[PDB]
Amino acid sequence: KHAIPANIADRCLINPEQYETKYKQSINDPDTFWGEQGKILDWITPYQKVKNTSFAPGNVSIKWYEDGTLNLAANCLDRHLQENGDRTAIIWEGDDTSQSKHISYRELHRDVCRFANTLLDLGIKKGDVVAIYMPMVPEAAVAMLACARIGAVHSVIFGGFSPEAVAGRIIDSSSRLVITADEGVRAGRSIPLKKNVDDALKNPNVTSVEHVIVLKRTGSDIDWQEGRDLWWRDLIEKASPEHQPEAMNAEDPLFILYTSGSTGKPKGVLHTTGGYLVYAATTFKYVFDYHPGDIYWCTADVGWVTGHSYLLYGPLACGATTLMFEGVPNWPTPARMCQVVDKHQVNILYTAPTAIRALMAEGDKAIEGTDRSSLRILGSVGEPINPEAWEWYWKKIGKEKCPVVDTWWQTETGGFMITPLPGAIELKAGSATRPFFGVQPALVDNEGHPQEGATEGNLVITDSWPGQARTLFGDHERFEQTYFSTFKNMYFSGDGARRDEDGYYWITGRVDDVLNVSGHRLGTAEIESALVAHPKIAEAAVVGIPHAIKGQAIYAYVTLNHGEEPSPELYAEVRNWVEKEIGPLATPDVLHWTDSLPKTRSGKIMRRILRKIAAGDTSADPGVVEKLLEEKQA
Ligand SMILES: CCCOP(=O)(O)OC[C@H]1O[C@@H](n2cnc3c(N)ncnc32)[C@H](O)[C@@H]1O
Repeated sequence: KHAIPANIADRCLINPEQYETKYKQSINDPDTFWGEQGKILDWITPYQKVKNTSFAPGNVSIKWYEDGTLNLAANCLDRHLQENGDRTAIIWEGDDTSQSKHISYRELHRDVCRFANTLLDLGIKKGDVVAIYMPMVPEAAVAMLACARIGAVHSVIFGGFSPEAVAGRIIDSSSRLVITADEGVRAGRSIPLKKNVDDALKNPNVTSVEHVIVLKRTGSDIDWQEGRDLWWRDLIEKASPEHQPEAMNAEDPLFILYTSGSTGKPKGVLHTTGGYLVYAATTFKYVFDYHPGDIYWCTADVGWVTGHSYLLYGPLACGATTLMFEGVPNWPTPARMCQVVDKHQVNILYTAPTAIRALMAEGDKAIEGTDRSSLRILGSVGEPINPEAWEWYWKKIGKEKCPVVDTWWQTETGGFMITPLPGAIELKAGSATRPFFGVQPALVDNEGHPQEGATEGNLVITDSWPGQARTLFGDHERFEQTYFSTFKNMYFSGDGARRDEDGYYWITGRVDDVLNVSGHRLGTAEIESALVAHPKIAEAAVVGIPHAIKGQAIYAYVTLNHGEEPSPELYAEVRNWVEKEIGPLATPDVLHWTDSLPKTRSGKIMRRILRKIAAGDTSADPGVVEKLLEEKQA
């Protein structure tokens, strides 16, 4: 156990007693609790209703603050202007540290109004989907907030997706517009963003895209399509800086994020406005102990939900200064992350176990010539953190003075679900600890029976909370199928967890067929598809194996079409194929050439033995197992 340090005790917004009192009210009386807590936002017309939700088959319906109206952008910008207009809303640090920016709330608001008008002039309307395929530059934020201001529904696509992966997202969502940049700048190198867009839009099934707006980030030679392609600067300069935000309903859709699942291709996890923003704002405030003047840095990409809730929306609703970093924590040197901390006097740092492990492998090279004294709070997200990593992070980065908040949540959950509160809860290395206000977790066996006491099982949430995803885009029936059918009347997270004698949770990872690779959520089925699309590949089974930096690696058992021979040319080729289908993020670390896939007489693939064998673990046609072991050895 780590005791709460005096300095945090002295300033904390929530102490142990307040966590107990608030947690208990949040469950016993959600309506008074979230009715009061909803006031963290400005409302145009006030809500009367608060909680109005159901996990019942086939009547899954999630509504929060439903008769209320509000604007996300007014809450994240306009309302801070009068008294804090001059406050820095975003600190931008470039890949190249010679390049930085302090954007004030007033500056940010002005550009958001301009871009809101640019979108409106382009014919974009409330409800339209807007694809954003951007690097980590302040214009992505501007684009996201402008979509929100006018009630367009934005769909941010992570910069590292391949042209094929971008096309799929645009096709599913029917995006009317793509907003991108000429190139991205990362670790001295360029991502060819706009080129990738070009390639995407050549897909014949892409039919909805009217225009591409392009930010001139590097000024590289790019192909231009006259009429379709527009420059960011050209358009924004033309636009009025004046814009009045109209009222959106609490349940007006806000964004879609394509998210990997146990079966099929990624689906558009849908979030609405009111409950989402309230949940984002509240979790940020309390979990990071946010006080005016705290300089906050979340290291997550804007193309993931952590970048949505905890780089942008939570921070800006609360009036915080939030830092956006264009680069990677270990470039030019492993000390970079701490140089950024030092340079911008970061007080709250929130990052990924994959990063921590990466800096850890380098030792004191990660902290060398740095100070780190400005830091008060650390945070970790996206994957289980091993105690040793947690210890190194606490000791080396936080100098043994900083609570570490290990925040468990998901894209589908909008905000933090199980998390320490730095002034309320005593820490255990590797534990996400206790549930947040409004959150009712439970552990059930594979049959659905609640497990009591210290125990493990399938992690479910037994009632709704405000930040919960409301649906899957254009497919509410699959939303129910996916999350509310395995354990009736419950939200199934897809994770396993254990609870200890203290009521602390230890999240042990996906129990479905979803991987965590360098903190990216990937379905095994989608990699298998990408593999099988290759004209030389008959059959593939993909499993995860432990990995000291990535957490899990992708290990692919591959069966070639009859008459095909493996080679070293083919190994790299197949890898490059998956990188083309999805992105570098999905490239398999290992390709296991085999004709010995273990199938039931019924045709089922024995995926448990594959998993065990792939992990260096040595104890219809039974003799395939033995052939698989030899092949592994070789
Ligand atoms: C939260 C931002 C990432 O959102 P995604 O929707 O991409 O991933 C959610 C999944 O990431 C893992 N995960 C996330 N945080 C933790 C965590 N703190 N501990 C263990 N596993 C975690 C859990 O397996 C979960 O089902």
